[PDB]
Amino acid sequence: MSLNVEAAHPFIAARIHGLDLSKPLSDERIVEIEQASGQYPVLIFPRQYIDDDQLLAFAAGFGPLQVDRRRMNNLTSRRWHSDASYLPLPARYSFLLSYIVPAVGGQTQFADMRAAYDKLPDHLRKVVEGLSCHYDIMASRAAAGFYDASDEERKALAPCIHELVRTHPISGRKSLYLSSHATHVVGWPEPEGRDLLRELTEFATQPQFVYSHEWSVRDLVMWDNRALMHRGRPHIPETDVREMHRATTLDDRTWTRG
Amino acid sequence: SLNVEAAHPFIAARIHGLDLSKPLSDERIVEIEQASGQYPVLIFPRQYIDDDQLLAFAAGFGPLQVAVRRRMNNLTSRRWHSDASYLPLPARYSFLLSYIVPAVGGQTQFADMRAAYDKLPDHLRKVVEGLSCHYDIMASRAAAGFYDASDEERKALAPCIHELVRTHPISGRKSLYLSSHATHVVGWPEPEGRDLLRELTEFATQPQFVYSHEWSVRDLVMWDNRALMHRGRPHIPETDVREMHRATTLDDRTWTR
Ligand SMILES: [Fe+2]
Ligand SMILES: [Fe+2]
Repeated sequence: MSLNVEAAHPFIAARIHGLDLSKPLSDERIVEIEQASGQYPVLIFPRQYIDDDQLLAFAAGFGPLQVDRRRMNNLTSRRWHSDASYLPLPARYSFLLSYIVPAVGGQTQFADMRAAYDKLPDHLRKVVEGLSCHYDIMASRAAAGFYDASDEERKALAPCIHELVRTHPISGRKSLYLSSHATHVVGWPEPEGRDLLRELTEFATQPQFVYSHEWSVRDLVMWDNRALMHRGRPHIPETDVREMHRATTLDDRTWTRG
Repeated sequence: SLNVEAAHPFIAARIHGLDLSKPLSDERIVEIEQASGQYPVLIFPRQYIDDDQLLAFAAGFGPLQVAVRRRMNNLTSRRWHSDASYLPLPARYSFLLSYIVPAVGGQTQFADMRAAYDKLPDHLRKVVEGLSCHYDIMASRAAAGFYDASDEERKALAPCIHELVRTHPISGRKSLYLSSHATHVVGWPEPEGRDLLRELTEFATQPQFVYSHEWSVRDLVMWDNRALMHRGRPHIPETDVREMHRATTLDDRTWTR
């Protein structure tokens, strides 16, 4: 590892200095970043004054790009979730580049699902092994108070199923596939499934599993949805402007770099 | 005078040396009521009293709630709530007398809604003052995955409204009326109301506001629903025996001793 890696948290997040992401990275550098993400699933590249084309070009090195509603997305993102876990093909890495940072609040917080899995009480460890869960965007929106959706969107975003205990392809780490999108456990009565997910979510978002990112202008933050949940925090006052540019890659295990 | 021993600096205290098998004097009931103004959780150790004596003790503090599902109650009790907040006339004090205590887990946890109100960030303090919330047992049961209810029960337990900021009649303390039964804010769009209650509930149940009661056999725990949320914790294994006898008084402010 020749990358200049500086831990921002002992195991969730790290800064990577000395990169100019306005230029395409070499293949060896992209691999190094992937390896660094296996240790720290949140990577912060400070002071990246890049435009959207360059942001998208950087993101596209790690997977295929994902191809009112501002109010809805703002409020639902305040709940712990993993990006696009409600899709059969969820997100791989997500990317957020800050343009304008509010003075108070507005953190993005990250919860380590590997650490949460590792620290589970023995009886919960035994219970989660081999389970699968239902993931349902319309149910999670309804829980946040949003009930309006076209029949086309409901069909296009029909609920799916994912295994609860994941194994990361880079690091081999086991982790919990928690998300606000997960409703209950496949093959279990709904109440017992909801209660298990309630208990796991409270456990996995205790402070020892959480890194709270205090944003700086032009931070590029890249996070691995395969190992995390994340959420946005309100900024105070809400009238302050907060401008973030986003890109998302999909976890297509058949995709290959060039 | 009352022998009060704090179990937590401001949430809970033990009261020693009382024999609750016999009726208490009026002066003694006033002493307990006033002490509950300081400590909303009161613990009476080693109360070997039968159900009649437990009910008579509870009846000194308000009128008893009459009844009108073990799986459902077991799972919903693990969520933070305030007893009978889904009724237009909610609970005053609840009472729990332990008979059989499991070795691992099974704590009852209590979150001080007065302390939570006191510590609110200024911007949240300003927002909550005049608010009201909808309280809806069928919605909270559905949120836990329970959808079966007769049309008769749905009518008998129809949603109601309570103020978000309470003022306690004994202590004058302000507190947040949080509960799993509360769905959203009256007169607000649902998403903004749900999000406020989410933020408040997370803030109000952080560890600095919580007392976790480790049960002892024949503990009689009396707690003031007007100032708290509470929840049960699973015991491990769930097959271990756990026996608790319960009584509930209603916050009927037309009632007098
Ligand atoms: Fe997100
Ligand atoms: Fe209760």
